[PDB]
Amino acid sequence: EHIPFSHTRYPEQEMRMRSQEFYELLNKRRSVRFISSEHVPMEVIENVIKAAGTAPSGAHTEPWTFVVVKDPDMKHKIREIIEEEEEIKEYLDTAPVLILIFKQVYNEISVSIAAGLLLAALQNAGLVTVTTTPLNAGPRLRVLLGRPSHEKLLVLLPVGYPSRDATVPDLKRKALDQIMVTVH
Amino acid sequence: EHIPFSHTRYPEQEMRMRSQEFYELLNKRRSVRFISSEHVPMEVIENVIKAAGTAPSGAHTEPWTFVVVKDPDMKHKIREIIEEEEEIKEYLDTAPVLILIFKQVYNEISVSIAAGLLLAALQNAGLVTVTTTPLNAGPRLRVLLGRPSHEKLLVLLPVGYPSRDATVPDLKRKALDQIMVTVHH
Ligand SMILES: Cc1cc2nc3c(=O)[nH]c(=O)nc-3n(C[C@H](O)[C@H](O)[C@H](O)COP(=O)(O)O)c2cc1C
Ligand SMILES: Cc1cc2nc3c(=O)[nH]c(=O)nc-3n(C[C@H](O)[C@H](O)[C@H](O)COP(=O)(O)O)c2cc1C
Repeated sequence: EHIPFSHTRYPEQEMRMRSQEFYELLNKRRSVRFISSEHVPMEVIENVIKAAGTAPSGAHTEPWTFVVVKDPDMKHKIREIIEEEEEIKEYLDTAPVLILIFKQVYNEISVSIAAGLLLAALQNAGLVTVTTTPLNAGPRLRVLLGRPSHEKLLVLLPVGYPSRDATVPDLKRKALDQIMVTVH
Repeated sequence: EHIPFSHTRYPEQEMRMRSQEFYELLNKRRSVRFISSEHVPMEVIENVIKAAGTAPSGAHTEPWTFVVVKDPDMKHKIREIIEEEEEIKEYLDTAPVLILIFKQVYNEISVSIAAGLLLAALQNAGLVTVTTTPLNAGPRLRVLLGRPSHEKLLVLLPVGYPSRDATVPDLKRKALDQIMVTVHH
């Protein structure tokens, strides 16, 4: 039931270096809302989901379902509902792949952490997306997509290469001194 | 306001390879509840937090605060409250560093995603932890730690090297076919 645990320990210098570079890698990440229609490899899609599946989960429930949508039609019907639920865009059609993460009713925290791992894994693999969380369209998408009662939509990520013409907003990230407080 | 966006595109082969290896790296991760007292570099601690700070955030609120506790005393007082809130362990003392992530009142999803990035970054840097989320001790820790009204505790992660004697439970992860469903037709 409890086995010894096998670690890979790096010399402090390399721990600094590995952590620096990883930071450098992720900081290049930006939500991209202009996504090419260009095929992306299914092996990479699978790999990032495998990555996301390595998340910790409250009580080890591993309560996540990763729904991969590729059918152009399905993607459009998804687009329609989302847009409909206001009620007071294009990437959902142009992206090659939709990944919707449903949680299986702490679960929400696990799943979202899993989404975090998913995001890192795309960045690390040369793909972009724009995280979104249309919880108001959740129900109708549960039904459209055939998901069972016990799944509720959490995150919807359109995945692909950026458009040759893509742009992002000129936004700056908080510096470290603005997000980290040390107790002495 | 809107600048062109600069991408690094890898040839498909390398995208496969990079994504495989990253998967291999993260899959080595396991919550470890036996943590050595051995100093860990502050530069690595800072780096993983910087990484966690790169998360996406609803409306770009970036609403996370990363409280680093190192004082042995402070860590103990934190331990006491947590244990007290049942009311029907040791790693919080033995770990060199506590990282508590508070959210600043979608925020909860952003922050948790950020925690995900934090977890990857520790794994990637040779450190372990055991994710936990003592929301019942949140209030008393807000006060103990001096955090302001608008912060609520979310995640508490004790960080360190595993114990020379550490063990984990023999748990298997769902295979891909168990967490991934493809829509065709
Ligand atoms: C939201 C959340 C809360 C958790 N709370 C605790 C906890 O209170 N105590 C604990 O030992 N582990 C806690 N964990 C860790 C899980 O028990 C651990 O991730 C699970 O056993 C899966 O094991 P693994 O992380 O090695 O894959 C929590 C994990 C998550 C995602
Ligand atoms: C929980 C969550 C929900 C989000 N929802 C949307 C959304 O509905 N539309 C959108 O364009 N971006 C959405 N985003 C992306 C954020 O707007 C984006 O991350 C933020 O502008 C920061 O920019 P960056 O990711 O490039 O750092 C969401 C992000 C998070 C974390």
